Amino acid sequence: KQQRIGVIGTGAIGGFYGLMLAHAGHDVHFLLRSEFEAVNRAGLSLNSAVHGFRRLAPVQAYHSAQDMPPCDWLLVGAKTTGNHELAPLIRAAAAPGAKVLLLQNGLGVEERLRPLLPESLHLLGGLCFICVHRGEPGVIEHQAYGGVNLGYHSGPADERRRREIVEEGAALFRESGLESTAMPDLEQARWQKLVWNIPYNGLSVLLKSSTAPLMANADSRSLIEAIMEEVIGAAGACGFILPEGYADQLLAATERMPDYRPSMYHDFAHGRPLELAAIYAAPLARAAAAGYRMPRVEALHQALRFLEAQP
Amino acid sequence: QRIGVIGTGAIGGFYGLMLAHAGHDVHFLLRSEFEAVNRAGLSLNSAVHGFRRLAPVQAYHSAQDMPPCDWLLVGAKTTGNHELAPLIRAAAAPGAKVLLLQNGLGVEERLRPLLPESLHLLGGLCFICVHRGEPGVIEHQAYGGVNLGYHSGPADERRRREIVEEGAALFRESGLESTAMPDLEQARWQKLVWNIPYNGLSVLLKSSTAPLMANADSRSLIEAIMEEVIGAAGACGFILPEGYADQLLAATERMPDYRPSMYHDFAHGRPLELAAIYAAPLARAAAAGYRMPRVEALHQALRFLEAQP
Repeated sequence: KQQRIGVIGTGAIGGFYGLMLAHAGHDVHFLLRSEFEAVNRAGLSLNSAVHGFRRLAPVQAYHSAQDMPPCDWLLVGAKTTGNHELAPLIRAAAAPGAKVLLLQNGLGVEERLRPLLPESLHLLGGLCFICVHRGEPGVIEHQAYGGVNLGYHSGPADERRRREIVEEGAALFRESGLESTAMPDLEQARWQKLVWNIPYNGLSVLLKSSTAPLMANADSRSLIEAIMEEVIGAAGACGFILPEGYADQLLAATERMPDYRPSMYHDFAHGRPLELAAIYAAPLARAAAAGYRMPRVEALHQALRFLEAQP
Repeated sequence: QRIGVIGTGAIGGFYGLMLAHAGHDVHFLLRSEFEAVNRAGLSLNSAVHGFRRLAPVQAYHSAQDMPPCDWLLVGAKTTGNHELAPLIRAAAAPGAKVLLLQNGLGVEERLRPLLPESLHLLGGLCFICVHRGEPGVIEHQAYGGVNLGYHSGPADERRRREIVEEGAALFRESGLESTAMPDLEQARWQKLVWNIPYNGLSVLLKSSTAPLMANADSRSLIEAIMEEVIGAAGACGFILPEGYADQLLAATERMPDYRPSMYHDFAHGRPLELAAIYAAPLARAAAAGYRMPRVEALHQALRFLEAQP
């Protein structure tokens, strides 16, 4: 054990990164909200096209955060919908001055969790470009990618120490065989990830499709691109100019990608609440504050809200 | 005068029967359910006008068999208008009036090169909830009014107002609300404010009018789409009535749960009327330098859904 790592919320994201870190020799402890008794006896298994089959058995699984030991890094892989009840779990599992890394999508996530996080804890964001989902209980299906873009949000660190901490988190993933990048601007990096999540998550639910049919059809492809330009323009209006041709890079990488159902697709099929607040409502309100309209995203958001309310 | 119904669908059947029930001489052309009508007749189940039956009914299997008609009502889906052109020509009398009881934009101009220039081409915008039930049975749930406008033909401006008013009198004397519109293109834009949101969202959200109006998010979406259509119409010079969006929303609130034309078409595998209802007003708005992002996105999603198995 070089670093003790706690995983708050052990879904596909939390289980994957926690297992990859554990396979690198770190002491990883998994907090299970919904899957404890299954995962505890079965273990954690990884079906990965990138890294091959991996397994962690037995798992250091816990059903209550108080049972967990003080960890140096807390990785939150849970959905942003349960972030309001996250603070007592993090505080219960955190070693003094622990680093909290939200492996979560959307916008404004860290800012909404900080009020109830002790000032002595560092708060970081991690934007995961990864194709992963839950198969059988305790089994993790990894189809592609896995890179993590880390950014610092808040905490007791000065500017030099902030860069060192982000670099430290990136080294954890890199030594685990995962690509990872220290980002200089977490909020800019969150806008960059929205360019993929906003069209693909919502259209996969709305059109009940996956990435390959969405990219194959010419009309859905133009719709994705127009939505991407809305997010790019909303980011620009709020002060963040994204890389040139960023939409083309996302479109090109998604074509090469295997057929993938986004996490929101799985959420809707399993009846789980969709991450509309972080992925849609928050960027819509930020753009509205800057006087920038996102008509397709706003309509896509209204449709998803309708679909979630329908029987 | 003599009235022919080219394609006795839900629209043509309803308006043909109402005209015939008022004493007019109506001649129905049946293309795919001639067998059932030519015995039992045509029956109407109307929550407004009640139960009416036409028996016997002047039914024809071929447009060649029909007598020359002075009025030709066309109520079929716009996708088959090209195939319908020989039918209209065969049943048309000299100087006949062709009334396209069809939705969308640019419908008459796309049919005009296939019709003789001696014929008058009119548009009829039907604010009506109607669908085919049993063979020979027309189910009418609400409304039924027709707004008539002149498109093309040999008539001068004075003769154009007389012909539109003559057609409006046909329907009004049959017990239907009907208005003569001075601008057919403006009249088509105002009907698009309903068809564009309700027809597409009913397919996209797999919903009908009542659940779309009961949910606040779908209602906000419909209103935003309506404002895009109102803005695109104004960008092309046509000022729509004040509070027109709230007007349509109010009439949709009162009417019973309705599955639009496009919903039934998508469910039964029929090709959707995307060209006339979405592609044409989008291209017309683009030429006027006005964007309709929600309508464009809606059109793209519908085309995707149509291409899916």
